[PDB]
Amino acid sequence: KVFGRCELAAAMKGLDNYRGYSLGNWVCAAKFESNFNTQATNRNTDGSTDYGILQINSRWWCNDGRTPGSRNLCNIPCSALLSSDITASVNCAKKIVSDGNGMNAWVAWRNRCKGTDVQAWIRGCRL
Ligand SMILES: CC(=O)N[C@@H]1[C@@H](O)[C@H](O[C@@H]2O[C@H](CO)[C@@H](O[C@@H]3O[C@H](CO)[C@@H](O)[C@H](O)[C@H]3NC(C)=O)[C@H](O)[C@H]2NC(C)=O)[C@@H](CO)O[C@H]1O
Repeated sequence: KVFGRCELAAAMKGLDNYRGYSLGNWVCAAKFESNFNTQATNRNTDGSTDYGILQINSRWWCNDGRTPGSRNLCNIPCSALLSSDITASVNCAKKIVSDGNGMNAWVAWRNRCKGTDVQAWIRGCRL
């Protein structure tokens, strides 16, 4: 499913201020990571693949059966992250952001959202 900006903001309300990260941060990250598409996938040079709305990596967070010697920290099949229901992605993201590096785990966030006015991403949305 391809979400709308305000539609996604409402769907990710459980991430608002999670670990000190305001909602605009998550919406900004989703936009630049997947362009709001739950079905987005991208293969990486190391052989791992990124899945879904938040482009969660198979080397650490989920199992896709083709990333040898990887971890499955969120204990889920990577395909579960492609669902129109973003719950699985939201739940796994919470573990990721708690792992020590915060939102820096998302390269697009680090490069395009960090230090910008992320509040603009939820402008006009009735939350
Ligand atoms: C959204 C997404 O999938 N992002 C991926 C990143 O998670 C990944 O970064 C690597 O992540 C692991 C797990 O969080 C990092 O290891 C952790 O490092 C912290 C140090 O602050 C430590 O406290 C944790 O114990 C340790 N986790 C465990 C379970 O061992 C690791 O530092 C990250 N590596 C890099 C190079 O930053 C990157 C790299 O695979 O990919 C993103 O797609």
